[PDB]
Amino acid sequence: APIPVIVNGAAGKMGREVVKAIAQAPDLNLLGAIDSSPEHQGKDAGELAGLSEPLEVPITNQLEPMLGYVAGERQGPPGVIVDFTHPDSVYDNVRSAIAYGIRPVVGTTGLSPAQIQNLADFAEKASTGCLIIPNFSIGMVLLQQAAVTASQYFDHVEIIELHHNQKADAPSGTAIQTAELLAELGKTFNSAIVEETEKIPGARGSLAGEGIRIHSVRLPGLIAHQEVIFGAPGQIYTLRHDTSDRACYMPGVLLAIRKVLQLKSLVYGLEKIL
Ligand SMILES: [Mg+2]
Repeated sequence: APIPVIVNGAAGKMGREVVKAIAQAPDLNLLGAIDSSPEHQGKDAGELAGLSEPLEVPITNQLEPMLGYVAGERQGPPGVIVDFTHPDSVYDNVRSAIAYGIRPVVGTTGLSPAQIQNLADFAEKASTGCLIIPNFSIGMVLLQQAAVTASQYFDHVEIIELHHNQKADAPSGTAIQTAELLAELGKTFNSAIVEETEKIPGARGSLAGEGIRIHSVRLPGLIAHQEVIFGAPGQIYTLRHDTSDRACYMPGVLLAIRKVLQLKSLVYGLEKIL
């Protein structure tokens, strides 16, 4: 009895992909594809995202009809909506799904902490599960969980993060998220056993909460990589995540879709279901 899944933002880039992966997944069944683009309207969702025989689903553009349709007891699992929609509409699409009882799986792009607070409230009151997901890559999130665990027994830790050299911001978003997570415990790391001298400014990286250091490397040849290094006497423990090309959200997306069924309220971060 596979899961019935709506994909909002269906004709979009990540959207097209997710449609593809749901087709390949037997325990997941696409009931409906939605997009704003008038140019993509009639087409079949499967065919459109590039595969062989077209499914039986056209790329319509009205949400509630499809929601109501889904929340009509299928006899199988509760229904899921995966959103990949422009920032404008994300809050309202999500809220609209929650209202109908349909579980949202959606990234944080387009959503402010205050809005998430509000969606949290709608979900608790609705007792409808919802996943807000800052990072979709499994490896990153296992790394994050593993680091959080380890931080309770190690007092010393540094983060090294390496990206392609076209990348403007430093440190990256993810290295900082990872630092917040570690620092949420209210434990201070890296307490000095010596007064340091910076012979050259910048050598020790940036300071990011509860004494944690982040170092940022930029070179061509890299894509996205992150390494967390925990130290103790006689001992080093290193968690690394490397990205090979930028289409590895998928297992996370599908994992979100499966795991949200277990939820009666909103959860921030995938590292919490895992
Ligand atoms: Mg980033």
